[PDB]
Amino acid sequence: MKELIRKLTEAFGPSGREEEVRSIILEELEGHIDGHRIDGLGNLIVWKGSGEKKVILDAHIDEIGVVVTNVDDKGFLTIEPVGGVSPYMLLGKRIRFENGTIGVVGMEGETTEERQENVRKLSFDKLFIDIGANSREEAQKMCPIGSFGVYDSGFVEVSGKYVSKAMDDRIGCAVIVEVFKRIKPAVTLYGVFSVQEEVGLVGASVAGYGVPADEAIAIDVTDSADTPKAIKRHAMRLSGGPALKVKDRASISSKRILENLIEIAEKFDIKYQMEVLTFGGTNAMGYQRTREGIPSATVSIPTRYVHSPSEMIAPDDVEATVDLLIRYLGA
Amino acid sequence: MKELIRKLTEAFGPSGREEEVRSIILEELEGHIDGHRIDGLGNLIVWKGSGEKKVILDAHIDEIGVVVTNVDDKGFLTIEPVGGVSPYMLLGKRIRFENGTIGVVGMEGETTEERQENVRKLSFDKLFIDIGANSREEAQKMCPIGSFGVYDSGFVEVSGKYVSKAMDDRIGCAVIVEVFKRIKPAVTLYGVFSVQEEVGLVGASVAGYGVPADEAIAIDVTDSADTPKAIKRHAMRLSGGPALKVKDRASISSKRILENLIEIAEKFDIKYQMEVLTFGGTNAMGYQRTREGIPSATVSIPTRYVHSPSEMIAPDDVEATVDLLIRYLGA
Amino acid sequence: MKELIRKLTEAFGPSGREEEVRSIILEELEGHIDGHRIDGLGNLIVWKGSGEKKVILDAHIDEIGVVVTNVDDKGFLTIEPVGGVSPYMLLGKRIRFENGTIGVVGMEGETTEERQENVRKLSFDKLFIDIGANSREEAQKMCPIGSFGVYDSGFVEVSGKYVSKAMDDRIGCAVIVEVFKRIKPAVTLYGVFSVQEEVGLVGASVAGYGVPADEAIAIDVTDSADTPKAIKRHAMRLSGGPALKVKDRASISSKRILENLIEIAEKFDIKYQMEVLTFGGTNAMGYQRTREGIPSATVSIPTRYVHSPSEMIAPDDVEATVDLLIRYLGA
Ligand SMILES: [Co+2]
Ligand SMILES: [Co+2]
Ligand SMILES: [Co+2]
Ligand SMILES: [O-]
Ligand SMILES: [Zn+2]
Ligand SMILES: [Zn+2]
Ligand SMILES: [Zn+2]
Repeated sequence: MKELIRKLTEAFGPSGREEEVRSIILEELEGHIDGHRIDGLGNLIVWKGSGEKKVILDAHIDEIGVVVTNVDDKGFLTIEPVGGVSPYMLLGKRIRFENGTIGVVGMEGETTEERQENVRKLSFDKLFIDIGANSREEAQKMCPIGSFGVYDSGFVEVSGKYVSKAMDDRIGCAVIVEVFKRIKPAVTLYGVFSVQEEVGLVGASVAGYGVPADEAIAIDVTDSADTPKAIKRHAMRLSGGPALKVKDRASISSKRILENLIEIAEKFDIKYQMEVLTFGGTNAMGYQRTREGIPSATVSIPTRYVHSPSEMIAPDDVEATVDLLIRYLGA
Repeated sequence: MKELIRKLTEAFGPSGREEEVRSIILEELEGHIDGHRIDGLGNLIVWKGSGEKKVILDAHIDEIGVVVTNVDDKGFLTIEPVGGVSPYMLLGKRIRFENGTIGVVGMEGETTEERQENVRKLSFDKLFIDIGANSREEAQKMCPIGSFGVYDSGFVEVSGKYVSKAMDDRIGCAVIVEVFKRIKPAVTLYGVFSVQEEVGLVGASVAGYGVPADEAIAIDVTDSADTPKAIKRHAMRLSGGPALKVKDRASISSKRILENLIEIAEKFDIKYQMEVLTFGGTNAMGYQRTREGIPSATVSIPTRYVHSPSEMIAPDDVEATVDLLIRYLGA
Repeated sequence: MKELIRKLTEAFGPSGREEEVRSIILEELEGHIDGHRIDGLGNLIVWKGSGEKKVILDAHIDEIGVVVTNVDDKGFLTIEPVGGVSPYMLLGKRIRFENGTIGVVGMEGETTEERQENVRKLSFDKLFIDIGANSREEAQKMCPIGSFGVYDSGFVEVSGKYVSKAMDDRIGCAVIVEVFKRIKPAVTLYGVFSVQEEVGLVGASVAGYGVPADEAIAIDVTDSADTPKAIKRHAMRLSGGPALKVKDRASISSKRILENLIEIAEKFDIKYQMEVLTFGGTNAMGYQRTREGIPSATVSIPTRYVHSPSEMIAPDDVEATVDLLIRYLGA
């Protein structure tokens, strides 16, 4: 699963421009699905099996990123975040744009005091991107207004942990791909690789409309609060297993689905942990609100450094999540 | 109505765990409804009558509460709010958990100065719950992560006012139950006792999907701004009658429905008042946004001390609201 | 001892209005004392035994509470604390008055911003009580200026701990009652159930005047600093035994009395702990200052959440305190 995670996390797919990730997922799934379709927003919907119970597994294919909002007379670019990227994570960083351009992020400040003030209350209004242009006309040919970019950052193994950009949520995508590669479903299994989660759960608010699901399980990251002075009210930690989300700020998981998964994990000796997240949301909200309501839950991968260019997971948690879903859904 | 209000407000039903309330409502409605169903999120839908016009009356069955998010080595619990609970309403209060456990809420602060600082900017990060455990393992067996709780508070009559927890929205549940118990409907009357209003209108955003309603009327509490130095821009007061909601922050009521109700009130000499609420929302928003749009309004019970353990209503307003709905919807 | 603690902690007795508590104590002591008197301030003084050494055991019968200071045109009350009640412990709470009236505590604030300002610097000037009255005349008939109240809160066992209002100092009263029920005194034992400790040690500043005591031991609560981020400079804890008070802000205990009790505890294998308290005072100061000076000490019950409606003690500490006093004073 290491090379699948490397390929998915390094692929380009900020919210709204997820094509490249979608096509990689399809190539990994061919031979392991019975059919697929792509809807009008770009959600990829795959299926395997013909059981009477119908289940969605959802992971989002978009990552946070930036979009160019303006260009000045010297060729520098101004940007707007795409999803929840902190300007502090961009200082001194490089951005890779959809067309392959690399840009360097710099900060304004006409005096040393101004620079101190700006970093104290950093905002995207004080950042700019340098793509090497020498004029506005040159920059507009290179990377015009509306161009999307992501962190220029890739995958590395760090003493047994995996680190990359976009673990949120290419790690959930990898989980679902591996489930389809291995499972003999007892259900009709739908895999939804949904768009634009980071800008408001857009894809998953419609992807279930045309899927006759009885249940929906979102796979996403959660806060691994096991670093120095981490968030004290979060219990989730690396190597504690899949985290069964009781609640975050966007949904309360179905009690029945959580109980089913707890029963599966205890029966098959899969380590797991319970999750309450005090901020944030996942695509389970979109399925709950679809049509007459699809009962939904989230199973989370504990992740350190979420929304940074160096998100970190423990591979044993990812393998245990795959095992849990196969045991819950497979024949 | 008094014993119905006592039973409903004292029942256990924080958002996501409303089963106890749903079951009491079904028992009270036996002999007064033509049929019912429970959907996949837990919304209870009941119906009576067969008229051409189809009307939903909605009340939410959830109350605000707390959920356990972590446990420390000495057996103390940390919590997260479920809905809009202020940490100031929890200090020195007791919490009743689903499994019957009682816990005492305490506040951190290693010096007298830290305690003063903490109460000035109180947050859930500075609260803990003591359930009498002496270790992490004892507490995990007693009240683990993901356990839900509500105020340990019950019903009392205060010189002719009624005071309890969860008037929001067990008083609206009581209104609708009493309408079904009394009414000979001229409409097809659907009663929706919906889940998870306090965590984002979840239940009512789907309960209408499978109900062919021409109108929906939510019954919920509103701010009785008749206490000392109450919110000056709110006009609503106890004993002013049902409050007809023109607007709050989640919906504008249908003008036609409001006009219909005003006509009924004037024809039958029912006291009523108009409402504009400068914060907050109700399930009318969910029905308005269902399918091609269900025209919706809210009729509110004036309530003092909303989201405290001592919410207060005037029984005459409750009786007038029942009268208004029976006159509007009955033969 | 459980039912005695339940009855004493639930009884009504704010400072100045302790009659009901005094009457319960006198009834419990019937058959176990040789005589008693009630002095002009209301202190109850009892005695048993005939030995040469005369020892006072003191506990105060008052608890903190509130008193009505004014009534407005709409029947709402304003209050003043009786003793050290924090306004933060009153928000959303109910008050039980001497005549049985229940009132609900609310807070002023004409805008959402004013409400936020008010809770950041809460004072009794921003609180009011609602007793259900609709006019000043009605409220003055129900609960006029000068009416006293206490928390509407009662006793509950929480996994082997006892929780109630007024552990301070009904637990000390229970200790001394149980000593008198069991002891065969080697001293002449005087029991003083003093009034008005919480408003300045008033009762115990005079109850010793007419008692020819050689020693005085006050029994009162102290801070059990074993909760999350408790007061770091307090060592006392639940289940560490009676706490022998070296000093607090009102007195330094007699070194000879503390040494006597330590010798007893070691001889009879009774668990105990030493106390230094960085704020607060007890009735030991009143006996120390009586006439030519009565050597005095305090033995404290570790208590969590002091001056809240949910004070918490460990029953084993209370039993050990009774044992200690019987071994020290009895045949
Ligand atoms: Co994200
Ligand atoms: Co509410
Ligand atoms: Co005190
Ligand atoms: O996310
Ligand atoms: Zn995500
Ligand atoms: Zn409500
Ligand atoms: Zn005391």
